[PDB]
Amino acid sequence: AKLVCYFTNWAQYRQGEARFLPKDLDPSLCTHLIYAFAGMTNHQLSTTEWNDETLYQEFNGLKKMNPKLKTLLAIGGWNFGTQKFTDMVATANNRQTFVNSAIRFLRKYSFDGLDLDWEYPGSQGSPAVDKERFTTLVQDLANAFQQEAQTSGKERLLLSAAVPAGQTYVDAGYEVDKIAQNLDFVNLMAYDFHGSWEKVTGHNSPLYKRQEESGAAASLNVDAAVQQWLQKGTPASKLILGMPTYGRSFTLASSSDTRVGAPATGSGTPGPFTKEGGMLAYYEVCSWKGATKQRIQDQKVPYIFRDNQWVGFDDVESFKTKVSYLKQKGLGGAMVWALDLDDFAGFSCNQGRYPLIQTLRQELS
Ligand SMILES: CC(=O)N[C@@H]1[C@@H](O)[C@H](O[C@@H]2O[C@H](CO)[C@@H](O)[C@H](O)[C@H]2NC(C)=O)[C@@H](CO)O[C@H]1O
Repeated sequence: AKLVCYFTNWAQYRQGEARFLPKDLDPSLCTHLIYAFAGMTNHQLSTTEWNDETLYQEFNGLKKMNPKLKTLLAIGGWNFGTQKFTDMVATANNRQTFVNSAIRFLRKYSFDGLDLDWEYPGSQGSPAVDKERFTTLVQDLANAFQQEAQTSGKERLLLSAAVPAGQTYVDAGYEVDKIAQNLDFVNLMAYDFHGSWEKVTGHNSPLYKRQEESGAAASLNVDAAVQQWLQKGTPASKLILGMPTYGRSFTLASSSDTRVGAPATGSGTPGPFTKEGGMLAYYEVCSWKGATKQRIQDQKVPYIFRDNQWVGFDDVESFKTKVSYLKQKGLGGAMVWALDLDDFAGFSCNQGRYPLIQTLRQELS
């Protein structure tokens, strides 16, 4: 099976021990390492950090310690927006500029493939035509990669994309049917289903729906998302179940009511290391003294709370489960976001190195 794990640029800036660099990457923990992120400048693939070139060298260097390992460069993300994307795909001449810069950029730093993270084709201010163009981008990259390998005699570069679990976004700009055939594999980011952007407490990545929960909110869970993509026409072998190594927090209305789906005034206060409201890294979560861990029967997932803070995350057991669901449905493997967010150096969870992801590696084989 495949174990796809994301590495992020900005992790290098975390203070204290939370600092993450390639040096902290275990070359054997995952089957595929993905670098987040790479930008675009003049329809061309280009770095985004002052020391990306040195990092690209380290990241891909791991392959000397494990030749079986595969690395891919990811372009986009949430903050990337859609402007630069929609532009690049509008005209075949700018599109071809990209396809070519891709092939050169990747071959220059030793990347085995490229991960497309357009969020999202035909959404967030993206013409409903981009849905079609995205397919064209996928097909173009696909052909170029197929051609290049034949004339260069090197291992064909890989092409994957990070797709959404959001019913809307899905039907909004993804020709599942078609793209699924030009992508080596599909990373379903089955997380962020619920968040501080809802005035009522919810869980980040829920496996199934709550017994007392329906309507459109019945789609907001892993299973639903997973069954969706499979039906739309994605062979399961090419479907990678993404899993979060972070959780989502809410500042409760009153420490009196902590019912999953309780009134929340807003996002949980920010963590000491990640420093972002409504978001907590696993290693920060398990740092809660006198917390109150709990589980959601319906949707096999925990969540702790202390006073007015309520954070829904995944722990070792919730990962064991999901890996199990994964296998059950016959999926191609698991995908994890993100490396730097697990307790990568066992400095606060008291569970060793990469607690969450190691559980994945174990169960997967
Ligand atoms: C492929 C993927 O997971 N894409 C999304 C991620 O980019 C996103 O991570 C968030 O990225 C922002 C910049 O792109 C960061 O500022 C932000 O801190 C970071 N948040 C987290 C929790 O890593 C994740 C998270 O929601 O969602 C993906 O859809």
